[PDB]
Amino acid sequence: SVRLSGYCGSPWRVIGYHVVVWMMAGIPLLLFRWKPLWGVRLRLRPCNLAHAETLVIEIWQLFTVQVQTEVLRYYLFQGQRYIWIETQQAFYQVSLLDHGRSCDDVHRSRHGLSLQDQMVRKAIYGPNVISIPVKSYPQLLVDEALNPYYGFQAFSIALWLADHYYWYALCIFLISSISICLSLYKTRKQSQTLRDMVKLSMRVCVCRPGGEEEWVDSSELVPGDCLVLPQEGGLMPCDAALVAGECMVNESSLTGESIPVLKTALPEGLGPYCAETHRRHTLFCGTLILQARAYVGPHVLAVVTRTGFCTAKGGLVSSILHPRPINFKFYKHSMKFVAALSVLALLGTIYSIFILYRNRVPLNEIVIRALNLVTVVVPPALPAAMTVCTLYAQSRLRRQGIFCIHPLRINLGGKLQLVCFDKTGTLTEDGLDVMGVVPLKGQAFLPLVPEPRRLPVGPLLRALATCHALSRLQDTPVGDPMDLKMVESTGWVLEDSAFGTQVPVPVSVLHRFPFSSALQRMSVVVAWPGATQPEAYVKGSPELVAGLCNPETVPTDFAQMLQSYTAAGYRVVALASKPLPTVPSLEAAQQLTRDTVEGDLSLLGLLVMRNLLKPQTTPVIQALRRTRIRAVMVTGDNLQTAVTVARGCGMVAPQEHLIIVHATHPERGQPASLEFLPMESRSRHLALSGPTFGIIVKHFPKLLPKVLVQGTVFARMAPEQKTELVCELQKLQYCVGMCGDGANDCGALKAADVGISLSQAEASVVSPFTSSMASIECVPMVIREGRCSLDTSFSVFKYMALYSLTQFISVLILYTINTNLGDLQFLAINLVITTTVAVLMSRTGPALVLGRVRPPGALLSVPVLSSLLLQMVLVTGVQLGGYFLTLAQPWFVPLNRTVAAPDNLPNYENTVVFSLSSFQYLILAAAVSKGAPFRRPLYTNVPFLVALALLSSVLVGLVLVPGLLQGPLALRNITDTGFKLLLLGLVTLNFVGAFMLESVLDQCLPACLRRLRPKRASKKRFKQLERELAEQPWPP
Ligand SMILES: CC(C)CCC[C@@H](C)[C@H]1CC[C@H]2[C@@H]3CC=C4C[C@@H](OC(=O)CCC(=O)O)CC[C@]4(C)[C@H]3CC[C@]12C
Ligand code: ALF
Repeated sequence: SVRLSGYCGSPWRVIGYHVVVWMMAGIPLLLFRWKPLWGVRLRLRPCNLAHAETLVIEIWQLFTVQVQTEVLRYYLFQGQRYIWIETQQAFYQVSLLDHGRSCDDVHRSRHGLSLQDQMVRKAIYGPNVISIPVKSYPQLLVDEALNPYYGFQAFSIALWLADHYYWYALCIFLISSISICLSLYKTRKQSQTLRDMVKLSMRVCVCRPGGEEEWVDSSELVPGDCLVLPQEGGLMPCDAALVAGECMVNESSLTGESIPVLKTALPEGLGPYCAETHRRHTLFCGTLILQARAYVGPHVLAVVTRTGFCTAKGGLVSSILHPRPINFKFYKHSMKFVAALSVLALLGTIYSIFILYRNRVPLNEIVIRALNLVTVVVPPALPAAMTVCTLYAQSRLRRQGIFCIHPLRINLGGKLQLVCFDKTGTLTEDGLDVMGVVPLKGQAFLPLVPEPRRLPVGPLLRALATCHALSRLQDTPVGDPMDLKMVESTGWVLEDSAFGTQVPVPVSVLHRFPFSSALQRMSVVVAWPGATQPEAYVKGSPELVAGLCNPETVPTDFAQMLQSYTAAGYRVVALASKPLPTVPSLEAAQQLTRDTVEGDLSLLGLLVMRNLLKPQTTPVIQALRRTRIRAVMVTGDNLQTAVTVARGCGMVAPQEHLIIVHATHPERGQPASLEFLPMESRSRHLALSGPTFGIIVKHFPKLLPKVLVQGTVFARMAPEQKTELVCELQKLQYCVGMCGDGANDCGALKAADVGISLSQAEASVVSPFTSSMASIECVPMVIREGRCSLDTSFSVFKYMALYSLTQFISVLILYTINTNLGDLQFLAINLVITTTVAVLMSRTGPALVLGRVRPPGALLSVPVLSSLLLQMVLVTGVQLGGYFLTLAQPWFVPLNRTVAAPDNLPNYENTVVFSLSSFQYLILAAAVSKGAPFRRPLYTNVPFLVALALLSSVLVGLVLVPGLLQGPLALRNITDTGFKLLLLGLVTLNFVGAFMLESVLDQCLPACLRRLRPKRASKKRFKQLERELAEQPWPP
């Protein structure tokens, strides 16, 4: 639901709010950006909605929009207009102003729209542009640099500069600048992609009232305006309803289907016009009209219906710009994790205050010594690391051909638990391939002929090459893909309609009755030179055609062969012929009725057509089902063809039962009945239909979960029932992700948590993901990279936690002995080592196989916290060992406690602690990068391995080479070399210890975790249903 609230303006309250927020503190601003309702309530006085100058749109989410005027007083929410309807005293969207007008009104608006009315409709409906907002670089900076994170970073910069650590402040400024430039680049790239995608502006002629055709801009169209389409065609500027002629629209930009479409005129009547009912008569926005022709009148007319964000492209782009929140939260208990790690920072700050009180430090300096130690545990390179993870994920995906528009969907692509599929184009080849035609020799069937070219010239070959409705569109046949394929198999070329022999007289079409879905058959009138009389060829459903055929012509084995072909996934169409005593001429042929031609036929043969399975589909389905990711087929084809594809493409192993569930329609006096009829060739599937699924949704919402938990084949599903089913599967807490390609799928590719549009261009609005390949090989390529990304994010968070705690423990061990870490040593640690490593750690790709082990989803998980705590105990052990070992050395002399750093610094203690700590960082960085089973191993991204090698070598130089950078960094020059080798031995001990500890945890700890307290039950609803079914199977 939503809610509105008016806030009539007043300047005194506004200026009071501004001065209070600016003078008081940033904390009120922080709680405001966390609780904006209180902030907006304090800013301005509530008022009646008819007096508003500011709204509060709610979805509960909070948005603030401004009511503006031009009386017309309107506001734009998410780009959709809403206007002030005076009579109803409410804000009604503009998509609902004229919504509900009849086709007769659309036809009446054919004469156009007068300029005096066009100005009114342009005031109401606004400009006909999908205006992606343009934000200047200052606006972007105010967007990102006002984050409380960067506010705290600037506070820390000032805090350090007030301590004369200039180089560390420069370091923090440079890292925050890099983070801001990265965020700005990401945002600008997304906005540039969208603004490039939806940029169209042209000049289109407009039908003025009275017939004075006027040319105007494409940004000055209004619903109700009449638009004349160029005879040669062109890009379409706005949705429209055809009111004359036919069109050839290439709707790939809107629905991802590149095949030309026939768009006929609008059928008259008093039925209110619908964008879905009359979807054959509507020309959408952004679709490239190939060629349009006018049958009556000199020009083809379209009456605009939707302009701007109201259109189909406008709606999809409003969805892309303002995506709905993601339901599955990737980092669960992340706040509790950072709290369980901030308790450590608080304990350390207590120790700091205590030991600096004990060290007789000035209180004004104790406050700084504590605030610095607090700001150490806030890593300046956290946003940089996160956005670099997302950028690397996007780039790895784009490098294969998968084009993710907004990168936050990859993490969802990682934890997929269900994957739906189309069938035609996704699993099986897009176009039907004919297996051949079986001819008749008297009253018996002849062996199947794979090549119709080898058929001798006769009624069968002529029917194959002529009985169709193909038309040449720009020197290219267009029409039904089935008919086009059955034509190209014969080798004949279209030249009324005449056809030339492949290698044998041309064949002419005297008359043709168009195919009808209700009649499920079609007939034509065919004549050729040298023929005594024209012949009629009929193609349609074989059982219906055979009825019209002569009983003595139909073989007695017709039914058995038909059953054997149809149940095998083939699509068989019957071809029949009959002589016509009509004189060969176009005049008499045009008078033939369809009823006369259809009757009294002679069966020529059966044309068998197969839809082959792509070679890349079976391995993908097997590698999705051996990783326990359910695979479902949501198709709109037959149920037997779907079942045969699914059983062939690995969705149903030969030993898994598939129980076709059938729901009989509830007649008068009886309810709906579920009857289960199985099939003869996890452990049980169900193959619903479209009507059966609708019946089970309506009547039996109790037996619906046990149908969506084990149902595999969903055939005869209407384009809206695919979305129905995807939503119903999400209601069982599946992370379903659909992978379809055509125009039927684009309804569900939005509802699915990860939609992949199989065959696309560089990008499109149809679905979050796309792809530039034809096979479903891109579903594993998305799941693998989603797992790699969802694991890289955990690795980077863990490294930032470990690297902050290590630096904080180091600074504490130094504060205890009354030293600090210096000025250039902080710069080294937080820029050269840690930022480099954190931004190169995310570069290593995904694994090359899909594993049965799903990545974690919790940051507070006891593996993660046990790892952090054990790594930190080991690091603190190594640093305290180094310190307590530099004491026992003979050449040791303690520092001057009478002064604090950087005065007493350099000294031996700071030298030892920094030397160990700078290695601690690289060791934890290589210890948290775990390749198996999600990522490719560490050495397989040469930037990271070379970074680790160069930094380890440089630090070993610092430890071993005298005078090497020991002046700028202020490291005391240790003369002894045996103690240097002892420090390196302690470093290597920590290296081995960290790697061994991580291996021991990752291997053994899960077993003890299972044994100590096994999971009693799973929160997933589908998991509870799966257990309930394994205990007792539902369909008996
Ligand atoms: C002073 C020194 C020692 C600090 C080192 C910092 C660099 C190692 C970091 C800072 C930001 C990082 C960059 C941040 C983000 C990107 C992601 C990536 O960009 C793309 O994905 C290409 C986009 C496209 O072509 O579509 C390439 C690496 C790069 C520039 C990173 C490379 C390493 C950079 C330059
Ligand atoms: F086979 Al489809 F939508 F392409 F069901």
